Amino acid sequence: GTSKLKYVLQDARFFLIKSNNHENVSLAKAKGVWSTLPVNEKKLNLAFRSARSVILIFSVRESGKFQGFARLSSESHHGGSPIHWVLPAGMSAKMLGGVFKIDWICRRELPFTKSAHLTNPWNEHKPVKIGRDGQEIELECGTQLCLLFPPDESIDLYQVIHKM
Repeated sequence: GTSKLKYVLQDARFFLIKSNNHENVSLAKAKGVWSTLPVNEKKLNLAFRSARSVILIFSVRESGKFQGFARLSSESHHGGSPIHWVLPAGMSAKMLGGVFKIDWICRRELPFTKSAHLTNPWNEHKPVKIGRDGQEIELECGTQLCLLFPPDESIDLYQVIHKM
């Protein structure tokens, strides 16, 4: 049912995440962590302190799909165990230094073909699949986008609902 999921998403903020490789999304799905560039890191930290939930919606560049979505459980943190990200060509470990803990809500794919009817009012009403890394998604558009994902039987919402 969607009651639990709609409760998680009430008054949520939503951010598109674009990763240049599948391998970092695989790592993030197993371990429940994410790191991003400093501009977006500052944005997500601000959003985490202000919003009831902050949802990251993941899409790998050129995949034609979203790979899932997750909810911040902490602000970024430096000085923890070093995540062994596969670093893109022009990026260093210090640039992905801040580590957010995330709880995945869905780790299944959603093709762009199934979200073609949704447009993001905060990105000039372009289809929600269009956007740069960190593009914030307006509340109703991001809620509907999250509801399009199929149910993930590997996920238990209880842990998220409990720490809210």
